[PDB]
Amino acid sequence: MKTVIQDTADVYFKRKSDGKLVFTAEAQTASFSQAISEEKLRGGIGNKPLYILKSEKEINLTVKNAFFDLEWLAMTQGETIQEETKVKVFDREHGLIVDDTNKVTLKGKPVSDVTFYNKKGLTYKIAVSTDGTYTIPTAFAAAKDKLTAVYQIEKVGRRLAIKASKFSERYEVEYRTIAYNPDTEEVYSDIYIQFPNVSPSGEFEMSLENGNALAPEIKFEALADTDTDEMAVVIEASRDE
Amino acid sequence: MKTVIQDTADVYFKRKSDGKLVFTAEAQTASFSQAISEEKLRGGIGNKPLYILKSEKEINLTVKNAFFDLEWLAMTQGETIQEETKVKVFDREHGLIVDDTNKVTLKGKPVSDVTFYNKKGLTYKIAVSTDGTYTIPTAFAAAKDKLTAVYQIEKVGRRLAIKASKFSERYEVEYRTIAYNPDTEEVYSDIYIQFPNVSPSGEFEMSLENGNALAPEIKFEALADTDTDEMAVVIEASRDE
Amino acid sequence: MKTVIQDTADVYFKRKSDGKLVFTAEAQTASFSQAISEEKLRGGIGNKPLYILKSEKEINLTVKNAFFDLEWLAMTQGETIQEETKVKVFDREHGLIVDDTNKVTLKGKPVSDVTFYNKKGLTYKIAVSTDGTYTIPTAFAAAKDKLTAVYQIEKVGRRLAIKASKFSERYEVEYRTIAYNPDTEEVYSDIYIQFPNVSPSGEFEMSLENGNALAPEIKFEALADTDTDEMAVVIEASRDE
Amino acid sequence: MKTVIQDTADVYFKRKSDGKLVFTAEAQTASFSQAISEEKLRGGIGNKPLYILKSEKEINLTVKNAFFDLEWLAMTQGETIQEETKVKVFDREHGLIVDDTNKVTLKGKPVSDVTFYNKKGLTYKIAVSTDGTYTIPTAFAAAKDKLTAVYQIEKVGRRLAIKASKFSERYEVEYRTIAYNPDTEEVYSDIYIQFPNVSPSGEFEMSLENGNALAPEIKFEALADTDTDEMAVVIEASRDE
Amino acid sequence: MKTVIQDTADVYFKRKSDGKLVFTAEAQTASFSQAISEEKLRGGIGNKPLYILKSEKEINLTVKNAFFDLEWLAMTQGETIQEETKVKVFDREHGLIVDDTNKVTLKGKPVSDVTFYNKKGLTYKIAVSTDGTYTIPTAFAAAKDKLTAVYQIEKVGRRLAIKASKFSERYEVEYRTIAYNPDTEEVYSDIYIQFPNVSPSGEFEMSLENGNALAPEIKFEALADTDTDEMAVVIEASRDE
Amino acid sequence: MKTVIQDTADVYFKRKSDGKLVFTAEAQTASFSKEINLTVKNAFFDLEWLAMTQGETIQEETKVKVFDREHGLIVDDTNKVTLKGKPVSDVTFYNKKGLTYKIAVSTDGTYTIPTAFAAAKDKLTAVYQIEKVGRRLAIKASKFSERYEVEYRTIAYNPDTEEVYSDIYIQFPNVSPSGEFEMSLENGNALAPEIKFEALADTDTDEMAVVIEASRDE
Amino acid sequence: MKTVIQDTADVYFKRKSDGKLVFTAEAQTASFSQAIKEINLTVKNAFFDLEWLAMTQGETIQEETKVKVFDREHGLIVDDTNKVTLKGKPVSDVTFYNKKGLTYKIAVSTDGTYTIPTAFAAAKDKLTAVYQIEKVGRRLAIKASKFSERYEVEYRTIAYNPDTEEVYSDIYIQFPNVSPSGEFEMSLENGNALAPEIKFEALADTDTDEMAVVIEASRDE
Amino acid sequence: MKTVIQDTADVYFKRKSDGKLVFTAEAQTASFSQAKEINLTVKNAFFDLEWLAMTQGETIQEETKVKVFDREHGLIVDDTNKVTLKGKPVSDVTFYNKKGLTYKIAVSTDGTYTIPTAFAAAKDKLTAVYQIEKVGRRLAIKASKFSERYEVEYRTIAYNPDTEEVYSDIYIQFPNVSPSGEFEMSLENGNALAPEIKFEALADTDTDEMAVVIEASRDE
Repeated sequence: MKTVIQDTADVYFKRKSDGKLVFTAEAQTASFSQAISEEKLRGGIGNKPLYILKSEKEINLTVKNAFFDLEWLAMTQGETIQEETKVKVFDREHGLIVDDTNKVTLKGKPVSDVTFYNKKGLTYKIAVSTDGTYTIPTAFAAAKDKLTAVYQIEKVGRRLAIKASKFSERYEVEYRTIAYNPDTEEVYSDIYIQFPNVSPSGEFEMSLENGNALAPEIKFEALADTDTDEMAVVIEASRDE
Repeated sequence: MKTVIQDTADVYFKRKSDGKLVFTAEAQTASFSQAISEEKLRGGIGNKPLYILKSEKEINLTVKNAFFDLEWLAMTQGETIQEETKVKVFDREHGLIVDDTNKVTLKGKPVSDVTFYNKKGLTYKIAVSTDGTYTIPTAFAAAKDKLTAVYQIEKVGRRLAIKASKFSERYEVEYRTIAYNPDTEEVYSDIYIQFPNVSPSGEFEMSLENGNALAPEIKFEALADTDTDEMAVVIEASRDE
Repeated sequence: MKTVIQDTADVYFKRKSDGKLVFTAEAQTASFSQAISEEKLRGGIGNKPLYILKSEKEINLTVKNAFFDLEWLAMTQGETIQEETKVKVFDREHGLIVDDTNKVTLKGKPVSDVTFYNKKGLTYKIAVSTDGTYTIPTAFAAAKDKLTAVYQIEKVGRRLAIKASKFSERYEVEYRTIAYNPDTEEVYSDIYIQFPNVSPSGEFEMSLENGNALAPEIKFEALADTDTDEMAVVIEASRDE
Repeated sequence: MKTVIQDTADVYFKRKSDGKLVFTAEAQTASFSQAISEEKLRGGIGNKPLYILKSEKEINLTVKNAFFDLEWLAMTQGETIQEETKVKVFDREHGLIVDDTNKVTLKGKPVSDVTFYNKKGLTYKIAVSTDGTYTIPTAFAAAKDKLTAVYQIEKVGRRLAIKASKFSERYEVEYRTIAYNPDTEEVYSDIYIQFPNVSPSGEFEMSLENGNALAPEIKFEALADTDTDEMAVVIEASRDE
Repeated sequence: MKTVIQDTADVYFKRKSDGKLVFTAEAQTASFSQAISEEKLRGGIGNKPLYILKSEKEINLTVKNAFFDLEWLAMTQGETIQEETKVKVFDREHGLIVDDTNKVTLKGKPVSDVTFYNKKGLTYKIAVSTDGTYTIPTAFAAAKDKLTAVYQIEKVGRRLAIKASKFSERYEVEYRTIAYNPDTEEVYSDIYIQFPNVSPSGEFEMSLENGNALAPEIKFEALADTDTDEMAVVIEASRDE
Repeated sequence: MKTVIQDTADVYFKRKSDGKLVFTAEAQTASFSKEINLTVKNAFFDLEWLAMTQGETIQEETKVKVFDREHGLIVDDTNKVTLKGKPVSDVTFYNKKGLTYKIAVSTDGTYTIPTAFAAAKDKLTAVYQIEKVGRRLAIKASKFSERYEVEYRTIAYNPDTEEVYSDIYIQFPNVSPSGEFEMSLENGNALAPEIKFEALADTDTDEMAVVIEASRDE
Repeated sequence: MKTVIQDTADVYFKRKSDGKLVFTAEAQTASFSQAIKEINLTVKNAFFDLEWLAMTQGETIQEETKVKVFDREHGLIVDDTNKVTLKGKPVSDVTFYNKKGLTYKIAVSTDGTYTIPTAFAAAKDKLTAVYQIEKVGRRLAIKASKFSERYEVEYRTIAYNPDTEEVYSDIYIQFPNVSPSGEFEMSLENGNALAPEIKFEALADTDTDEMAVVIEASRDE
Repeated sequence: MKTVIQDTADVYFKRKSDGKLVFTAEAQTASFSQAKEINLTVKNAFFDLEWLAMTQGETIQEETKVKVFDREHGLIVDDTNKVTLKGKPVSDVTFYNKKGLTYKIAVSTDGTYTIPTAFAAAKDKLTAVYQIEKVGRRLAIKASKFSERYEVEYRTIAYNPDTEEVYSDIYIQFPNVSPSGEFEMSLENGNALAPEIKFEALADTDTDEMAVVIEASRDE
């Protein structure tokens, strides 16, 4: 029976050496494409007419999200998110006290507190690299513009390194959506698409624009299962049985 | 004369194998394209183009309906839908309350490993329990907390398998549309386009978006007739004859 | 003097063999584009003379109309339009009611066999009966139910066959537009673009989607004249002379 | 000092053959782009990089105006416009009423073979008559009907020829723009960009859109000056002169 | 925990040779991309791949700011901004009136020839007259006419030079953006994306269009680090630690 | 009946003295050209291919001499540094200036580089020879008496339904290896060794090569 | 066994007479060929070094001497008195070129100023000048005969196992009694590395009569 | 110390009879081969007539009257079967129609000609070929003969692989060299010419040397 489809699909992943499913209920695009490549043999007086064919099939998958999760990053660059790692990053402060005192103070932790970037222009150009308790400026004052101290701070958190590692680990994917019977405006079927033995592709793009949701997008590529030569299965389950 | 077309086309497919005929009165897109390989002959001073070399005349067809029907996308992939088969699908349970004994109770019939998610984003990997009662570790969560569960269940439905196989089935296609008279606003002509000896080339594309119609797409490739070297005919019938 | 051009040119096509004139005063788009082959004479310190090698010139034309005419289809596939040709086209009938003796009445004039569909979806194929009344099996349909019928009828009209033979003939093409005086917005001059030796090209996309006009598009591509070594001429004729 | 740029540039062109100056104060787009590529040397067991070779460079320029003049077209071809040329163009007369004697009167001066169209789309092809009155067959149109005529006339104007063996001339370009202070909202600096030894690339597009404007494009590719090896210089002056 | 990102990032730089921490906190776009390519060896009867060889990664960075600085274009090049340089630029003076004795008064200080433009279009090349006035001929403009003058003049300001030179210096880029909790709205963690060895390459683009937001665009390519064999590190630092 | 030929040919080699069935499943080229010549170009590397062009057997479990380096050593302190290898012949320690110092180290190396030239900061790089086990082939100028028999196999496809239809066997009795050989190692590209043979007429049936088209459906 | 070769071969040299190993690093091309019996060797390195050219040619690389080279001065403006100065130290006749392409040849002047005839160029005109210059540096010479040295050569390569992707074999090729030939090609193309070429001819030894040996080893040994 | 070379030479040639420096080239290839014979081959990317007259002999003659072909394409015949030309011919006029035929006529007092009625009708198009006079340089390729010798200079720059600066300048000097007779001038479609010059290097008549290789330094 003909049905209509008017919504996206819940996406489920699974790793084919363990479990560790990564479910997703907030999704915006679940795309599944198929293409066939053809090589041809030609010859003749009238034209090159086509004689015989050679063929091969490919299946591609694409998932676009609405939230940001670091586990989606770990799929395309297969490694482990190392928890409780101490890391080294930057920080800033923009003006604390008056500029003409021959003594200024800072707060919280210094590590080579350099590039003081004072005044409306020019940096420190000195890079005092001194971490006592209160750092003393020098030379002229050029008072009442800013301080603009740039730090270097050590904190703790997760990590994920990107290296040329040649990930060799497979996945199983499932898409689930609903279909509507266009006579009573009730649901009729659950449409599932199952991909066994898929592989994560290396194509990626992450852009943080001015104002918008990030919307992470990942891509895959489906290969044939070794035992049963299948690539994707479409299933139309009914809700009366 | 110069007519106006402001509507889609009704399509008809007839299988030349046994007898079948399938039509549409609700299509959303009917398209017909032609591609020809053209190169140039280049000559003397300035590399002037003089003659054009043409070959490889191909014709492609594109049909996009407004409903989802499993019999229609089984044409572009040569197989048979196995009705009334059992399969394994994914299932998710939300809103579970844990008592003071670190005990949780599930409802349903899991068949695979059970994965639990907490409110922070951590994973638990318990196996199946006989009586549907699980003991969450104390560090994972405490009393009066909420957890969600993911598992697998079994269902009965239809099943289509996408493989790497040769279809080799042929059809005859007909498009019909209407064309108005621009200076009288009455229907003037009926335009028919006929394709004999077409084949179902595989370039399937399926995209499920966030709150949008699906409009499934099927593509075909038209091949020359072996009796009158035709690939498509165009007919315009006037209602005044 | 500088002017402002805000309009679409009227187009004129003339076949170079006989002199058939096909024009359009209803165009939406008319453009032409140029391309060239560029390379460098370079290499580093030794090849310090860097020079731009320019060779090969390409000129392409595209015209998009707003009405539909079959002469544009006949131009790109060199073939005369057959007129008053008897052909066979599909025709369907909706909403037929089964009587007591399981006999339905068809008011059409079929040529091929008749196919009957019911409301749940099946198919009954029967041969033609002279009186126009067909018996119906008891299992397929019941009394006072609804059915539909599909057959083929005979109609007359124009025809045009798309064969696997490349087109012929060359066309002279002309674009005409007008330009405006900037300071006092009056008409200043007429601008003509002429192409004396131009061949058609096969790039067709006849998409008939619901709710949208057709807007046919035709593509030409230019070759050098054998006497004047020209491809296009641009003429600016003032309206006061 | 950080600035804010919000206008286009004034563009100055100079020809390095005679000393012409072509300037534009109504520009709509002025852009320049860069591109660099490098090669690396590798060897040994494991093709580890051992050296970084010289990096090459290329610069492209694009200019888009808001007016139209034949000089911008003469620049990209290198062919001089020819004043007072006698050309043959097309013309069309509408709404011609036949008399009871099957004769029409033409108010123009037809030169080529005249073409007549009627309200059904039929064509008649009749040579030029001396007295301006023609004879129309009774099968074409009856008395008191409407016909349209297409023919050719002679006109006078200016001529530009786009040949296949003329790519010429070398130029020198300058861009000027302004830059604002982001604190006091006053104009702070004047920015000049100088390109010596440029060559006009052949990339032309004239799109006569429905409505809209023309906005011609002109494209250049930059070379290196022989005396001082420079390709483009950027000068940031200030309002302190 | 899954979060939401809706803002751009800070793009701290730091050269390795000498510490010059270059700052920007008013960015408009910060993007990071990765691509993977691979090669294979073919074999016997079936042209199946035998073993893998030559798989590579490549990471690209793109930064788009909102302000404009000349120390942001000196990063792509390898030259230096030379202060206090005397340069030659064009200048234009509109609306000069020719007096009764065919002379025009000049208010500027040319250092080259003066070009005069009339109201239809023409040229006149005269040399610098030390008196300050110029004698326009009789056939150019008679009296009470408006002319335009174009010179070359002198100015002092900063002067960059875009050459074909060696780009060597490598940088350490770092991004920072904050993420929000979907359930209750406050920041949950900070996201850092530290590239550890980057090399100036790719391209540049300065598009001066008649709206606003020049938005200078810069790109980089990230190469593998020597000591740790890393390319990019993604860090999520929670605000509760 | 007409058929299409697509793929390579598996090559089988067999000596006429006693013969070992050295075979190939992955080859890139199998050509064939009164005289008949044969060329076989592989995709892997096995030492037996170059054991046929030269008449001399492989000698397993030999004892040979080879060079080895240890680049990346810096003097710890005082005067010199010690190795970690097991050298057989003398050692050649030298670095940074393109000049050498030759010595035969008993247990450790100790000598000064003109005081301020290299004392504890300028690292030295050394090279020597060691002892190793493995295989061996010697390319002499004798023992050129051997005969071989080769066979090519490929498949043919039906031009109307596209399944396999027949097998093509090209058999060459009494072939002999010829004297051209070239192994070139370059960066980033595979080896693909090439083996050349020349056919000759058999002394019994006067035949040089036989083409066999064996149908699948019989 | 079925192994795959993917890269080049490390090259080692030895001199028969005294013993001096000049090679410890990477290479670009290593090859040896058999033709009817003759064996030839080809080695292409990645860096140019004059010690390699001292092997293919029989001549000691001459050290610091006085040599005559060429120098070119680009851009000279003719003054009012047609007297052009030079920033160099010409030794022989100085040559001048104009924009059209004519040539002038004038003997050196100790004052440093050269007069320009009116037929060539006027004042404020651009000219180019070339002259001879002496210099200091190394030197090598190519003579006619007397190639009188012999060498020992060794190539080493790593061979991979296609099933598990770990290194399996360390192949070596040893060449005793090899002599440098008279073949030498040196192409200074545009925008590419030179990759200098050294060619060798192999001959049989006396004690073992082995023209060249090929050795295959393993990693479990 | 090991270097890297990435660029071409700055080849100079000088003669011995008079010794004119007519070679200051920006070449694309400058290669030297040895087999005891030594060969040189140099490819520039430009065109100079003085590059020739070196492989050949003789000299470039100046301001000599010549005779070359010229075509006028697209002549329209009037109603009275007359065709009018524009240029000035001196040998003959040959006419071609659009059907593949040929017609001939000699020079007349005026450009007006009388086309035969069987050739073409009125309002047709023809093309014409004839000969005109021009003045310019002229090089003659005679048979055999040789009277010239030369000296050759190749200059390139080396690089330090670790510092990326110029370390040494490599000079290759060729004493007495004689021009060869090998030449290939192919004018393909949409490609540069890149003329080729080959030589033959002999031993020095005094110092008994063929080629000299010199490595200068920037640490002088």
